[PDB]
Amino acid sequence: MDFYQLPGSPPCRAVALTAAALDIEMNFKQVNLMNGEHLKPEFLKINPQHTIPTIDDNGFRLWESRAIMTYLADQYGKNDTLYPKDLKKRAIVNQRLYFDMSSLYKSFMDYYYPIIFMKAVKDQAKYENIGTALSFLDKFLEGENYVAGKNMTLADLSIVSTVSTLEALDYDLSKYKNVTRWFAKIKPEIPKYEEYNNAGLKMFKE
Amino acid sequence: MDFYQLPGSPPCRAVALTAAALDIEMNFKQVNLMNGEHLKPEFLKINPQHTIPTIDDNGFRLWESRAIMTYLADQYGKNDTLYPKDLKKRAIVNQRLYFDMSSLYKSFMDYYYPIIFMKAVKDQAKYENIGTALSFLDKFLEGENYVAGKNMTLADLSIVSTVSTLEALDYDLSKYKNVTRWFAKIKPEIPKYEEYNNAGLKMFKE
Repeated sequence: MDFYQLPGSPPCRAVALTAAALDIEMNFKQVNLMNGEHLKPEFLKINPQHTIPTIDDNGFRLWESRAIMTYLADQYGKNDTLYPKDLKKRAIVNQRLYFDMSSLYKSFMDYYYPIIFMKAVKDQAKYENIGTALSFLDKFLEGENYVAGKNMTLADLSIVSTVSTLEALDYDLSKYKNVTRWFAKIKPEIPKYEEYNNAGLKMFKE
Repeated sequence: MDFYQLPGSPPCRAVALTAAALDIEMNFKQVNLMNGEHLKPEFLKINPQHTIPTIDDNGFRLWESRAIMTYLADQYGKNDTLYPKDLKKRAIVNQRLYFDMSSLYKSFMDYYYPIIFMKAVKDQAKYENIGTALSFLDKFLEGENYVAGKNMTLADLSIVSTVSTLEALDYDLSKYKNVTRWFAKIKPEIPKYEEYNNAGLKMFKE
């Protein structure tokens, strides 16, 4: 399996953490210079034509991180708990994955992408949208050990890829007491969290 | 099964079309006056506390239209084709569902919600985002009968709930030749399309 990725990208780290939690080896490919000038057409035809992350699983090309995550869980997961077969439990994981995309990651990108990439001036309205998303996450976690069920699921892995980036960027999570409790308890439970998520945060800590 | 819905809402119609395609009866509930003054607390406690659509399936509460759709397909679908069990085919349906949410429906709402609801002035930048999303959809449909596989799937039903709304609002689809071909061929194949989608477009045609 080839894994086209950027180490700092939260969705890439979400997929990397999923592969680690499933004990899946992937051949990591770095898509840094894929937009640089003078790359051969033969090299361009191998590049993912859509978004990063993309996997190539024996010819099966798949983009969209959360679709990759549920594909890996079912195709390669030994047990149930990361993406339960039970339809009600699975539905809640799916629900939380849509929330992760449309609220949490969206708010992260809306605020930090203009700043980090374009060196733009902070948008206070977009900044508050992070807190709005985090307030929803905090409510999901009230009285819960995990974000979408009684065990760690794919939704924990996808959400942690963004929440850990927020903390790496000095966003204070303390007032989201359930988010803080969950984030502290989840990191030691995530296989190879340091290798496949924390290490890729370095660009943000800088 | 109770179905908390608004007839004009594309995500509500996507769920309604899914239930029809699966031959699922639902008890439709209209959430019109749920924000009106002087509704009893006993009535408010039954109201969905999150977003519309919401189903209540024998006590199991589920919001997020695309999570509802995949839940209904697996829990109540007699056959495979609407949401194939095959993991690669299922992954592509899931991928297209995320696209539907994050590009197609997002672009529809960004442009039409301020206009329709707040009577706001048109945003030309947001208008062009619809064409951008439709251009991606048109590419997915190149050489294809359906948006996410060799048969009609949940992704066709979710996407048609927004594409049909665009046409009802006099958005011209002709230049998206694959979207136009797909839209024309899909409507006669969708069970009870008239009852559960076309009828709810009336507010937009007006």
